[PDB]
Amino acid sequence: RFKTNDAITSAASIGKDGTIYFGSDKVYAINPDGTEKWNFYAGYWTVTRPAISEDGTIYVTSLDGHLYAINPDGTEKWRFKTEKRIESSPVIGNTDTIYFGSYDGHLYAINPDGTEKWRFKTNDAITSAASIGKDGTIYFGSDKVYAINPDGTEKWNFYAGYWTVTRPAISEDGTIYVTSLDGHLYAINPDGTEKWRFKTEKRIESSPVIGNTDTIYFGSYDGHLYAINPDGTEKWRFKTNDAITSAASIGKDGTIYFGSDKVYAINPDGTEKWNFYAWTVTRPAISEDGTIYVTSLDGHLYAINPDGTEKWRFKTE
Repeated sequence: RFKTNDAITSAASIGKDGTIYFGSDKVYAINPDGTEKWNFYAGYWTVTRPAISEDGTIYVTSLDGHLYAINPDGTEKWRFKTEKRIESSPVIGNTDTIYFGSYDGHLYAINPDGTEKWRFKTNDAITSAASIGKDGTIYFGSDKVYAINPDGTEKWNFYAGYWTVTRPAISEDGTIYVTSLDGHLYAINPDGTEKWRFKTEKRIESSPVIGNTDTIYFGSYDGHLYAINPDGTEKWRFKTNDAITSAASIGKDGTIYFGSDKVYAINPDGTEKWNFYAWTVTRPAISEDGTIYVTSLDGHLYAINPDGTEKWRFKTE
């Protein structure tokens, strides 16, 4: 190991009423006008993006080892305990099951009532979030890419370089995309065989995202947002001055939003639509009315108009 930090601010996620939730020293719920709606203590620190259920429940994983289920009013619905820190963002899939990886080596599947559905054991900490395909298979990566059956048994695994810290994306045709620390974007067939691999010369910490006629986008440490055709060839790159460490988000018209040194908005064709100066910035969250929200690692939440101008800025301390 090494001297670590851990005190950073999470990406935002948006409720159905437009409430914006993120985690830091606490779990904040922020109104669309930038005023704090409420405040929730979820252990000593939260670095993970909240997941919002169709009934309004907000799920937060904490460095204190718990998955918290929080009601819309800010009260605790339940907490689910592990004995280790969670750096893996929770994902809801299949029929309201909540999935997250643990520093104890397990992928957890949690029922909506707060009870454990199953665990799947690996030999090292999982820090990355999971993804669920149309048949219910659960994919995540650590020392390998795992495909887990809905009953919690391993379906297959796949070696995509020495380690993976990102979230898989799953196309309509069932291809699983995994960005690896070895610099590759892997396309994996549903049976676990490699479809293709696309190479960069640097590490990737940006989870891939799919949009605009099945194009795959991901950020690189070489400073570029890459746009990859479904056949594994590069469509275009857009260059920024910093490493990109978080996933992009795709607006309704197909605009690609991401943060590195600035918040950037990019047309499907690779041309810059705008940028906005806002410490590194996390994955943008886009509301139904087109407002863009990003957090900065040092505890700011920014609301940005579709034209790229700031609307407001909420500060933690």
